[PDB]
Amino acid sequence: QPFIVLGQEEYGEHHSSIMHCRVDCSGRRVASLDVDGVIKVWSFNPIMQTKASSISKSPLLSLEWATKRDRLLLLGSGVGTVRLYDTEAKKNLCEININDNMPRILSLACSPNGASFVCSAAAPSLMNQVPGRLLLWDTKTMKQQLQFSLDPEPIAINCTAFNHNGNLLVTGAADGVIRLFDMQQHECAMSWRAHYGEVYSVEFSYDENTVYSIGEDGKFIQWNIHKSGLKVSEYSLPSDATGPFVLSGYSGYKQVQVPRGRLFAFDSEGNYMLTCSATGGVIYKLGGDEKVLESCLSLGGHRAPVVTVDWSTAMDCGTCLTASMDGKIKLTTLLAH
Ligand SMILES: CN1C(=O)[C@H](c2c(-c3ccc(Cl)cc3)[nH]c3c2c(=O)[nH]c(=O)n3C)c2ccccc21
Repeated sequence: QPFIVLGQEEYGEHHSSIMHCRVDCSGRRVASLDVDGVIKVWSFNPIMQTKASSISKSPLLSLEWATKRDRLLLLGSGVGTVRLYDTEAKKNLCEININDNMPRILSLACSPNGASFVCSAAAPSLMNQVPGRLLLWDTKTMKQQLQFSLDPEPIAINCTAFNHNGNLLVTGAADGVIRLFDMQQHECAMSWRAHYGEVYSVEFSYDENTVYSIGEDGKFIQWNIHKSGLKVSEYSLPSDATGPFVLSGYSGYKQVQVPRGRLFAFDSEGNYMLTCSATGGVIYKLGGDEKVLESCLSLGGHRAPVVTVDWSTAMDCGTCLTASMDGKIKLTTLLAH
């Protein structure tokens, strides 16, 4: 018992499989998006209530909360647009086109200091092994500054994360390569082949000596950020951590979701890691070299596959989100004991 579970609640306002659910930077709000393009904004403390609900005419692929104006949400389309939405005022502030050669805005990341964001923009799926770009923007003007070259070739980038100061950005791509960018020099500091297949999620460790990745080969790997492609540790997660996520129903009919949202999330200090499973969130203790890393807590509560997760700390309380293919989002409240 590294945690006491104080409760588990269900947010059930979505009627379709969940794509993304992220807690805002104040830790008091959720933005959630499903595969029908329904975006919902809601609070959960002390109870669940919906602040806003909109159906996007445009398909939506990505979503990211702003870091300093914490009421602002970025939404990335499948039609080569980034919209800026004010959740307090319930209206779009602007919508910007990139070029239409690459309509799929697969990832958004806001810099900690609030001055910039990055998005990835990818060509249409055929294999996701298609060209893509990585764009740097100015938040205040909502104008593109610059685009990072990708070696050896343009490639779809699935996942982005900044470090604590925002001087580093780590990315994972469809060609299985992680690229770490120096955001002051605006160059690739480091890159290495991380996975056989796509990279789905990436993150800096709390101490920022390592980065974590998870990819299509089912592996969770920790990399030495000081030496390119030197593994620190490596585990085969259960296959239901990385999908593909399937919901059948006897009919010959099934729904299939490939990873799109975050597949892992962490507690405030990066000692624990939440992952997906068929039946709910599964948490592992990080740090240590047990040959088989073992579950320390199973959050349970899902009757359909969990496809993305989040974890945030606020008022010294942990809140875990688990989202499944039936639309349901479980909110589990964790106290560090
Ligand atoms: C009304 N409005 C905003 O609040 C917003 C804005 C931002 C901002 C944009 C995106 C993200 Cl992810 C975070 C922050 N930063 C801003 C402003 C702003 O208006 N004025 C400023 O001085 N700063 C520093 C913005 C852009 C474009 C048109 C309207 C707005």
